[PDB]
Amino acid sequence: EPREEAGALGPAWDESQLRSYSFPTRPIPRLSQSDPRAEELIENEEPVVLTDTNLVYPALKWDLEYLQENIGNGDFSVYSASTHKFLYYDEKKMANFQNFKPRSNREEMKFHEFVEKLQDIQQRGGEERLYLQQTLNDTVGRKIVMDFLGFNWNWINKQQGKRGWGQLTSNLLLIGMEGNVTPAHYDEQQNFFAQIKGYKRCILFPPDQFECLYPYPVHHPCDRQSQVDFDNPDYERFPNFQNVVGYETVVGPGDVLYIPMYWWHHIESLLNGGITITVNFWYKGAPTPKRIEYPLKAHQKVAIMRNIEKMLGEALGNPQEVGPLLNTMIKGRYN
Amino acid sequence: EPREEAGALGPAWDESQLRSYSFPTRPIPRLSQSDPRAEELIENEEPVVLTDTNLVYPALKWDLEYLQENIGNGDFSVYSASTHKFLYYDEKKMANFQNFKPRSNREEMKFHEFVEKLQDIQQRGGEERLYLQQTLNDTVGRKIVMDFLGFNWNWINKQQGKRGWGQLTSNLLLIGMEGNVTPAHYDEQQNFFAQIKGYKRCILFPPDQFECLYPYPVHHPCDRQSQVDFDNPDYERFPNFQNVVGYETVVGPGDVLYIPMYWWHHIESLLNGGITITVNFWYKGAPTPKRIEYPLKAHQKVAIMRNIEKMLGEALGNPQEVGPLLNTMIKGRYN
Ligand SMILES: CC1(C)c2ccccc2-c2ccc(C[C@@H](CC(=O)O)C(=O)C(=O)O)cc21
Ligand SMILES: CC1(C)c2ccccc2-c2ccc(C[C@@H](CC(=O)O)C(=O)C(=O)O)cc21
Ligand SMILES: [Zn+2]
Ligand SMILES: [Zn+2]
Repeated sequence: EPREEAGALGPAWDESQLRSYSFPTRPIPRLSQSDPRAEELIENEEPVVLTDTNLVYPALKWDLEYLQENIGNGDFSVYSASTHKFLYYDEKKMANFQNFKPRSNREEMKFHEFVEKLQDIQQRGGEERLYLQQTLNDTVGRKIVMDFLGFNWNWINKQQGKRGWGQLTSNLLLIGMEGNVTPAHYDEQQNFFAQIKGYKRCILFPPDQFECLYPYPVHHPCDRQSQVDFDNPDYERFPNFQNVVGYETVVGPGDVLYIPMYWWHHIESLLNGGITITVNFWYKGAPTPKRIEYPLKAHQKVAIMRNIEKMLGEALGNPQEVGPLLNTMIKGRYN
Repeated sequence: EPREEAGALGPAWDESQLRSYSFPTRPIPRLSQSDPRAEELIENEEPVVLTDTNLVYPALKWDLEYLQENIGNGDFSVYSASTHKFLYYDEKKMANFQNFKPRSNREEMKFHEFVEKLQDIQQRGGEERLYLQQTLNDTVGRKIVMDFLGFNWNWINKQQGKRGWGQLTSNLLLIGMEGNVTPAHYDEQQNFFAQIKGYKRCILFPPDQFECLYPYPVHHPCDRQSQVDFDNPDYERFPNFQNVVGYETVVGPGDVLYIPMYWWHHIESLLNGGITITVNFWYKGAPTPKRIEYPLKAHQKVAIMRNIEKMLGEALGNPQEVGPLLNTMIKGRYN
């Protein structure tokens, strides 16, 4: 259920702001960073929402006015879409599938241009949607650097150490419009997902639900995304989607969501909730141990499947032949 | 059609001695070793029957009386079966499938015992069937060694050289009863199949008909055999068997059939034709070239499929999990 804001300011959000879907869910635990149950969840690679990390405390004052003034004159990737679904695709793989036309057009622009185009849309009541997704880098201004340095690196660096993770790969600045949806997908990195402004509903699925979520081929641009349209699921093509069960939560300013590697996540900015701001923290997973302990984890089997698809594409000399060979291998033999 | 014996002795065989099957065939060419068309077939890894190699000329005098006297007192593997089908299975893999019970019982015995048990069956008109399949080795007697040395090693060694093949892996002595059938299977070696006594009908299928012949899993004891019962094909499980087309021939004394590596072959001793004797010559294929030339050959794709199945069994730690993972990989993704 919804949490209540301090000072009797009422519920920060209500259930009417959540999109409706076909599957059940149960809540992700919301715990204190000091709660040993939280440490045991992270250690066991299960999601948890940490409510008191102060991980991005200096950034909670961030809004568009503050950011436009201080974030500098770097280039910012901005994605557009006529729909509320922003497809998570890979431009590098778009050669393999010359018949895929993305619905999200990316445009590189300056931050003040992003704010203006967002203003124009609001002014003219248009229905276009935007989502800024830019990797924080050196070009940012001095006041943003100060805020960045003020993150709780003591806490997150200890986590990185305790879990044997690799190095911090990148920090994404995410600014979206209300109602924006990032479709279900999984990442090959560990993620601390730090909510700054507004509210995002996060629906996670464990890696062992690979069978119910039907990812695109590895060589397809939408690799690691679910093929299932959550708003109109085609149960004839994706029958096991009727067996999916999610882990759900709404994160607001100050919350940090641990999204374990290989865990599917569907992320939506709440309807009529205003703009949302998030910074995430991606870390390479711990290295694979020398002695493999059976039985394998679900995510290890996903890695095996990915590697098979990759090698088959290399050996055949064409990713388009992967599908035909795999069917040849199974039809009448393993089915 | 049937060939005619020299001296007006009539047709060596007639069509009534061939079992009836559901698929069409076209004949394998029967050519002289000196015919350049024969060399081009072998070079292109296509089957050909060579009629004048004299490859096993000294062995054409062989019969059970001569062999029992001179072949020595070694052990000979003899397979039995209540049916005319002798299943080509692997005892080493029988651990993976503890629910597979072979129909062919192997018994190790001396050659005179093989002849006697064959005599008893004939005497009592029983319906049991036998097939002797023993790798020629050192234990053979002096007169058989003399015959072996008298093979045409000049010709076959030149073939081995011209084709870049590896070394001769083994020579099998095959003695079967009329009507015996070795079900369709492929071998991972090059084979010169030298017919000595009696007549065998050989039905070959190219490697690109993998889809129509449904081999067992690689880890199954009957690896490399077709799952399809040629006498009663289950078209519901094996629908593409209705598209199979074979290459057919009957080899008699003096003929040599080149069975190229990875080519399926179904081999049957002719009905009411008496006992059959064959010696085959297995060679390791030429090494895979350093620069792979695309498009791949059909047999290279078969090798890829075999390797995928093998690696999946090793990685998962159990060959029984191969099937489930492959289905998970394809369902709703590549089909
Ligand atoms: C939707 C978008 C802007 C996008 C478009 C095109 C290519 C890639 C991406 C991409 C990658 C990550 C995110 C952040 C977050 C989802 C969220 O919060 O919306 C998430 O999935 C994660 O932290 O792992 C968002 C995006
Ligand atoms: C049927 C039999 C006796 C068998 C039983 C159990 C395990 C293995 C084998 C095996 C292997 C080879 C052959 C010879 C030939 C077929 C033929 O002429 O009958 C052939 O397939 C080939 O030369 O490649 C025959 C057999
Ligand atoms: Zn993600
Ligand atoms: Zn064979």
